[PDB]
Amino acid sequence: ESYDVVVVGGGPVGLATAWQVAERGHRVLVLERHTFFNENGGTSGAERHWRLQYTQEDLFRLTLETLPLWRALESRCERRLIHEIGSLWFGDTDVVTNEGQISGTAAMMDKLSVRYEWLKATDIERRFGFRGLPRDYEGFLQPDGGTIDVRGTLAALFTLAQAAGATLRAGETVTELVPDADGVSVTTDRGTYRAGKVVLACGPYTNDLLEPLGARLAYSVYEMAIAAYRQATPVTEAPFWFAFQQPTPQDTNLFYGFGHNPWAPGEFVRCGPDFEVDPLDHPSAATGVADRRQMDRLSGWLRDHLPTVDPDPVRTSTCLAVLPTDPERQFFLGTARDLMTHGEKLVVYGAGWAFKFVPLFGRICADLAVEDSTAYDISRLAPQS
Ligand SMILES: *Cc1cc2c(cc1C)nc1c(=O)[nH]c(=O)nc-1n2C[C@H](O)[C@H](O)[C@H](O)COP(=O)(O)OP(=O)(O)OC[C@H]1O[C@@H](n2cnc3c(N)ncnc32)[C@H](O)[C@@H]1O
Ligand SMILES: O=C(O)c1ccccn1
Ligand code: NA
Repeated sequence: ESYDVVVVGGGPVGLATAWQVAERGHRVLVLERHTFFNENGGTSGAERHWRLQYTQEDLFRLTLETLPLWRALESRCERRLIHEIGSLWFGDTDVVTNEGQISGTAAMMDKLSVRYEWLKATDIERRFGFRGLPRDYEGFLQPDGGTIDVRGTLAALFTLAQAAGATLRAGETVTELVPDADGVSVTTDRGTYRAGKVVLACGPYTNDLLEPLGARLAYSVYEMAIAAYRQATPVTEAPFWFAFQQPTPQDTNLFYGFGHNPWAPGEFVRCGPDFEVDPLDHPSAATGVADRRQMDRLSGWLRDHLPTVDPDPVRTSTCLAVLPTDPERQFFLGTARDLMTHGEKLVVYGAGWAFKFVPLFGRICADLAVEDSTAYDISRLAPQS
């Protein structure tokens, strides 16, 4: 068979891309090795954080440009997907993390006229229920950030893509890509295809298809523990939070919580460590069982520092984080033009904290696949070998 665009991967980025390509009238196929809506990749769990604020100006401009794309998606599917519970960042204000740097981000919020409330340790403890914070911990609340309904977003994208004519095929694994001057040959475990262009939206598996073409992107894959905790004390404010700390010799020493869940039964909140440790050689090494040390660290930090939750988790899971190895890079998004001959026929989304960007990155991957250019400024994000 032949298509204008073949999308490898049916996670949120692949689905958003297919929606955008199909609604523009092009023939698109999505190939997903497992099932749509699976929780074995980078998109597990119910919640992700929406935030405006970024340490990097170009990415901050992109969140501001993505907000209307979320509102458009919400209107198309008749479901609110972002719930503005707040974005709370606190801790050591100078440490640089994969989340950003507090001090630099506050200066960027000042620059871009984005509102926030600055908080001292006593204010954080009083308002949000944290305890035992070091006296020099400080940060801010950005009240327009909040929580994204992951499963609602996926269902919306699936529905929109299919309604627009995309072919969504699960249980099929892409095993080889060979771009040439005339298009791209796609081989799977079930057959072969020709494509005008291919979009790689395959999460941690990107390098499997790039390495036979002589390319490899510099990302690391981490099997991160996520766990659900019962809210023990009712609270007035329950934002997303992220604790910025200096690393320890053993781990990155960062913790977060997705905050109040406005659509779910009960009163459970998800928290996790954000640890850049024990990168997987290959995603096939994932166990799908929350790492014991990560869980001891997470529950132990919550036990002391967020006693509004019961620190004995009611459920645990994993999620695969895919992050640039270079801390100066946040995302890989672009074509493979610089990576291989005929690489412009491969559009790649390759690493980062991207759920907040799903409507944007789908639109950009569609732009690159069908119009060979995008209006958005993503120069810095271009793929890195
Ligand atoms: C894991 C994680 C991520 C995360 C986060 C916290 C954790 C612990 N918090 C975030 C947040 O608060 N805000 C945010 O903006 N992002 C956050 N993230 C990141 C986000 O979850 C991921 O960036 C995003 O969900 C990734 O989506 P993407 O569509 O890129 O990737 P995926 O869900 O892994 O899907 C890829 C699919 O491809 C299929 N696959 C893989 N190989 C093949 C081949 N060869 N053939 C066919 N299909 C293939 C996979 O099965 C998968 O479904
Ligand atoms: O992008 C974010 O804001 C994010 C990423 C990882 C963990 C929590 N939040
Ligand atoms: Na509830």
